[PDB]
Amino acid sequence: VGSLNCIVAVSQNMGIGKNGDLPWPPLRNEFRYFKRMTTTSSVEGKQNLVIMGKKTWFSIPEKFRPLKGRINLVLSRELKEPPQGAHFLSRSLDDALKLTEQPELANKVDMVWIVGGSSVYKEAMNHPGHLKLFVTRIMQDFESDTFFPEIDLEKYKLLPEYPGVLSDVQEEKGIKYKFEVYEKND
Ligand SMILES: COc1cc(Cc2cnc(N)nc2N)cc(OC)c1OC
Ligand SMILES: COc1cc(Cc2cnc(N)nc2N)cc(OC)c1OC
Repeated sequence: VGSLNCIVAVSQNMGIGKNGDLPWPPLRNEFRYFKRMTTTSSVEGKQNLVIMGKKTWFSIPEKFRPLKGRINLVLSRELKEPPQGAHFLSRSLDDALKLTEQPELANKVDMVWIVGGSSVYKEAMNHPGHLKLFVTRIMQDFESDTFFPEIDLEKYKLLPEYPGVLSDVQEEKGIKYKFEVYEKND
């Protein structure tokens, strides 16, 4: 199995959702970046795995569920089988990463992308090991009810650039944003 990553878009007041919807108007090119990063696999004959909580799965419009060309795993203790359209279910992030060693996935999965929600990001960000965070900074405040956890800059280093990631300021629908990549190894 390859690298462990989180990917998120976040407003200036740390918002990542409002009642299960985007806090901001849809940004087409920002979503195209999410699809490219999460879908593109370095290794022949493997796909990347996306891991998400239950409320993040059901936030996705039905037409975009499952994320095509990626293996889709949902975290839940209440569900007893994967939701309609999903491929795998685990009770926790720790269990999911353990599954990734088992015979039905060990040779199938390249990179692992954690796509939400807040408590799933917090557990991944606070566990030891090598982890990257791909953070889109949406450069204004938007009303939110769910937030990204604190990034401890002691341990996460902001990289000076990264291949396939634009380093300058972007703008769609009058909203400025920029892409960043953070790396820890502890
Ligand atoms: C959980 O699935 C998706 C989540 C998002 C939100 C999102 C949007 N942008 C970035 N950089 N990260 C994110 N996590 C965007 C997506 O597609 C554009 C998803 O596929 C359906
Ligand atoms: C999956 O890509 C997403 C797109 C949108 C806005 C949106 C965009 N297009 C359509 N057809 N329906 C929508 N609700 C909203 C989303 O979440 C609320 C998405 O998932 C993160």
